[PDB]
Amino acid sequence: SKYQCVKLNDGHFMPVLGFGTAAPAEVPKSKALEAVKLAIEAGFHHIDSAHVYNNEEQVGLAIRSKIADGSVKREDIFYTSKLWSNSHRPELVRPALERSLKNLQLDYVDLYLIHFPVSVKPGEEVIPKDENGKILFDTVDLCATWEAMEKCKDAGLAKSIGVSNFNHRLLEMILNKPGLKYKPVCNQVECHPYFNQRKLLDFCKSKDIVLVAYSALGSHREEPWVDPNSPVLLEDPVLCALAKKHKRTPALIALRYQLQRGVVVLAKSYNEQRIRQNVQVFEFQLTSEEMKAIDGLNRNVRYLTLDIFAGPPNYPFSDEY
Amino acid sequence: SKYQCVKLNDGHFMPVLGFGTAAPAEVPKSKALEAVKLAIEAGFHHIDSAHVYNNEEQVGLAIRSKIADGSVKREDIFYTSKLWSNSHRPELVRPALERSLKNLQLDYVDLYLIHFPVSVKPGEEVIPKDENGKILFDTVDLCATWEAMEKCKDAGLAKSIGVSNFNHRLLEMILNKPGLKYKPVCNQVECHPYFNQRKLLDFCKSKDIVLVAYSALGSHREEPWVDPNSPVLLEDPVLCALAKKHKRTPALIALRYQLQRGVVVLAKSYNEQRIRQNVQVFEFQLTSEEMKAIDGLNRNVRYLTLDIFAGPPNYPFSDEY
Ligand SMILES: NC(=O)c1ccc[n+]([C@@H]2O[C@H](COP(=O)([O-])OP(=O)(O)OC[C@H]3O[C@@H](n4cnc5c(N)ncnc54)[C@H](OP(=O)(O)O)[C@@H]3O)[C@@H](O)[C@H]2O)c1
Ligand SMILES: NC(=O)c1ccc[n+]([C@@H]2O[C@H](COP(=O)([O-])OP(=O)(O)OC[C@H]3O[C@@H](n4cnc5c(N)ncnc54)[C@H](OP(=O)(O)O)[C@@H]3O)[C@@H](O)[C@H]2O)c1
Ligand SMILES: C[C@]12CC[C@H]3[C@@H](CCC4=CC(=O)CC[C@@]43C)[C@@H]1CC[C@H]2O
Ligand SMILES: C[C@]12CC[C@H]3[C@@H](CCC4=CC(=O)CC[C@@]43C)[C@@H]1CC[C@H]2O
Repeated sequence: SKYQCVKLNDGHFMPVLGFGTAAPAEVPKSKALEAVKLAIEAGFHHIDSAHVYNNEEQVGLAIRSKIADGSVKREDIFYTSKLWSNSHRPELVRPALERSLKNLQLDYVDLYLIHFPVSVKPGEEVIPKDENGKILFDTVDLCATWEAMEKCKDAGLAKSIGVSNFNHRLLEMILNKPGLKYKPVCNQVECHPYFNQRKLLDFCKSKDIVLVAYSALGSHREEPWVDPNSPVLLEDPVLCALAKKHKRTPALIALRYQLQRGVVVLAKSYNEQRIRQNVQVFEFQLTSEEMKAIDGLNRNVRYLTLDIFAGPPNYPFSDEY
Repeated sequence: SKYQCVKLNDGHFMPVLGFGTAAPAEVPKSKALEAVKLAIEAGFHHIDSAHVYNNEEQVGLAIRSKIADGSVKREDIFYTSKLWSNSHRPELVRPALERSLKNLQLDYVDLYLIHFPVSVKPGEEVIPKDENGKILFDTVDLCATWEAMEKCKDAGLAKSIGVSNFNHRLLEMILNKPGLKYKPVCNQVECHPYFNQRKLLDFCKSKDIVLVAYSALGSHREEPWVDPNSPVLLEDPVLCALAKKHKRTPALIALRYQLQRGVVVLAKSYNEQRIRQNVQVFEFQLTSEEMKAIDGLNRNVRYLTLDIFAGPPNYPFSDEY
């Protein structure tokens, strides 16, 4: 019942290694169920999902099954969900959380995040478009969205609340909000050796906000969300060399890198072998020279731009950080 | 319930912040009984002692007391004891552990360490001396001592075993020992901003050995163990400046420093105020720049030379590291 975790700025604890559940559309949802169960069996205690992934029914079932058969206790599973952009309006935040909880059949989520800062029109469609294919953007004061999130925490529906894909300006906007009750516990953003977020990371550290890295292994590289011409992280010569030296894998080196720099890292895999392999990140350590070697791979390569949401002022990736 | 721990190379888990129990000779033993109780209440889950500290009876009482009134469970207390140098002989190791356990009235210790690599003559006196006032050293093959330690772990008397005050050469001696069954899980050594052990730390990381830092706050400065004219760590301008900005203390900066470089840190305090303060190490973080600033304080200042044990082949502090 023991594993590595970090204390959040709201007193709760977050397991430093999380399991990602997002998969491509061409992948059946039944795969999420089997994958999450194998992840729990392997030793993952942190599970990351979201309403927009359209898999919470399956992920929730995996969790309930592992709890129901004695494999794990609810307090030993840290589950994260995310508020999708079609529910940024204050009065729609709690209903969105409650909808996810119903799909999951869980009483609460350990963490609820604002998934993306750009808002879209209310409704069932996650990406609402008009008759001419234009995304239907909505104007919403995120500070108001946050107050609705804070209320979800006070209601016990979400143990901790945080954000995702927020930049320096957006975080400051929340942190400088008059009457702020709860700082976000984290900022889940893309982070790997080719885009190490050094600057944003230091900022988060200075405010005791945990940076949670997604696409830590180089992302799924699926179109039209990621450009195929982008470099392949796991094929990097330095990572391959270090892997050989430590008798590990490029993926493990990339994951250990994050843990040693203070980042909570996610890792998605639907392959039984690789799922069990990623938990090996707690079996070795990198020296200072090796960590510096990895820092040197940084090359401003952002795999997930989500530019279909570019235009509105809240688009997060235009600023330096 | 939950707290920050690191996975050891034998599968067990060690809390990253430990409470030191060594106190000056001119300090009643009852002070340890009270201190440990407060440390446990403050949130310490890792307690560090040793046979040579002559306080295990009290430390044990404090622990069993907190377990008695339900303040904590045995499994949520990581207790460390150390084999003193008068019991390095193979046939004396288990008896020494059993003696510590009897004083503690505990069934097992979570960690048992070889306290210091230089051996002295068997007997009740911990620092036996001859007529001319010289220490009565003994000669013992540390590999034999280690094999005895391994048997203590297999017997269940110690969950994990490690070493303390070992240098590079001595660690390799154990790591390269024929028939090795268990690597040491840690090497507890002096470590702080004025002597950051970067080289030894990296070596340990390369072998997945956790470095545990003692005198992480500049030591007790008690003579004749420590030179009174030595620099005062907690009065360092950089640490003081960083402490001012973060609204903390120089001690907290020095402790946080260790946690972020992958070091498990000990903190001794018999003062209820400073005890509760040290636990605050989990409330903030240091940026890359602040860490670099602390790395710059390194100045080869070793407080505990234990030069009285100099001479034998195993004296550890003569080598570069
Ligand atoms: N909040 C956000 O905006 C956001 C955005 C993107 C992702 N995320 C979260 O982050 C999670 C992970 O990110 P991601 O989906 O971009 O992918 P990722 O973790 O970077 O991994 C990408 C690929 O790595 C492979 N892989 C996993 N372990 C491996 C190993 N040991 N060796 C070699 N390849 C390995 C996987 O393939 P196999 O499955 O075939 O093993 C997977 O397709 C997601 O599932 C989601 O929960 C959040
Ligand atoms: N294995 C070995 O060879 C070895 C050697 C030495 C020590 N150790 C272990 O390491 C533990 C700690 O090391 P240490 O005794 O050298 O001392 P330390 O932890 O470096 O601290 C030295 C002094 O710091 C003071 N202090 C504690 N917290 C403070 C705070 N927040 N602000 C200001 N001052 C503070 C304490 O005074 P107050 O008590 O008055 O608060 C104490 O006398 C020992 O008790 C022992 O368990 C192991
Ligand atoms: C890529 C990411 C996960 C996959 C989704 C995407 C938003 C649009 C989408 C709509 C869907 O119906 C399926 C999933 C997805 C393609 C998300 C933006 C942030 C990240 O979590
Ligand atoms: C300084 C240190 C802790 C205090 C002890 C010392 C060895 C001699 C001693 C004998 C005693 O009866 C009291 C404690 C102490 C003074 C230890 C050597 C390594 C370190 O743990």
